[PDB]
Amino acid sequence: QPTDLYFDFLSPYAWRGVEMAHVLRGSGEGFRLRHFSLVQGNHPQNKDQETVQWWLTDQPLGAEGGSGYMKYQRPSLNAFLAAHAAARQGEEKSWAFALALFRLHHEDKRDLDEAAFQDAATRAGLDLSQWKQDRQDEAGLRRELRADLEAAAALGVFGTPTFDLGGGDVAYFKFEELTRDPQAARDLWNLFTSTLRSEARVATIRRPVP
Amino acid sequence: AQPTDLYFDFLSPYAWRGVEMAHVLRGSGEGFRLRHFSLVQGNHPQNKDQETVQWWLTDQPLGAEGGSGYMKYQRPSLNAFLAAHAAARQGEEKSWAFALALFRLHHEDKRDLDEAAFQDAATRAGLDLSQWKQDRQDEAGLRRELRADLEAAAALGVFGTPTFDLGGGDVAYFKFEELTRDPQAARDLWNLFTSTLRSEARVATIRRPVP
Repeated sequence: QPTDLYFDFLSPYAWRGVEMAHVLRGSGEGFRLRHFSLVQGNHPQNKDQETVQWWLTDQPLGAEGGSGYMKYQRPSLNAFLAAHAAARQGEEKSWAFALALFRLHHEDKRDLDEAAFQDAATRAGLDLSQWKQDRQDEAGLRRELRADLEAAAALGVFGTPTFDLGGGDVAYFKFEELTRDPQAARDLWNLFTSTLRSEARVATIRRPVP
Repeated sequence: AQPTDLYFDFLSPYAWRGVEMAHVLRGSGEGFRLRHFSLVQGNHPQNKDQETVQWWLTDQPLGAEGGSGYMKYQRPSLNAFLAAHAAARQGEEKSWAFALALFRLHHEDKRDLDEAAFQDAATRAGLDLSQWKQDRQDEAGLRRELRADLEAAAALGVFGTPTFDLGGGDVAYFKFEELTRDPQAARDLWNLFTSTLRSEARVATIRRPVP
């Protein structure tokens, strides 16, 4: 069973996690990409709530603003839906689109906007007619995304990237340096999985901020 | 020098486990220095989202009671810290002996952090009791020592216990659930922690959510 990897395109930490997981696939590690919304997770309506009160997937994609709007809500929702539309063309195209859009945003420093989604679709080699047709199915894409957001909420996910190894071992994995060299990625992953499988039951390793 | 600084609060069973692991590793070649960080001060509403500490545990009367919730641990934790500073005036080995004795009284025997516990920890640690009594009379000096620890912790951004400062800018909270005293298992656990903090990937956080 593949490790579930919860990500948000907004996050450079999620970017580095997905890059490392992509390299690790080449070494035999299985990953399934799933979505967690930082905007939803951080919403004041959801703070200290046992049940989610505000869902990203309930929000209209019209003009930004209005009551309860939070910064990066529209671009992150749009990016997630575009990624679900891409994933309707299969697993490899899903990875290719997600990696492309991450790199456009974090390496090329482009906004998560329509031009960036179109460019990510080109780089992923999507069937553009099928992709347009799926993006017209906004309601269906929202239902897919909500299922990811629900699964993340059941685990208590609070940041990106969060890895669910199975067996009850789930953790946020925040690192600062892009790690794409294969042996460096394998070593980093071994440290993560060793921490979560330790019989000491390590719950947190966390640097403060001086 | 080069020991790892270990910030703890007697209130915390996570701090207890961290101190027990470090204590057994002292025999495997690892140096550690015990320092204090107050969880009550860290979680005080007046210090919330403040870059400058606004409320110090060391400014509070010895007999003062905190408010409800976690703040109620103000009095036991302040008194426990000062008793530990008094013990540490008898040297490094007596300091570890007193700190471990008091941790074990609180977390293994389930005793309150109260005067009977401080006395029993002093006897269990083999302190010179007349010297300990004399040092405990120096309330102002013990408060100055504690305040210096709390200042060092605040400069690093310490927020939880146990927090280990490896030097070289590598500092982290290390929270684990299972008591780990076996020398072999403690070495394995510590190597996970130091490998995480020294990795060139610059790992900042590994953290389980709560389902």
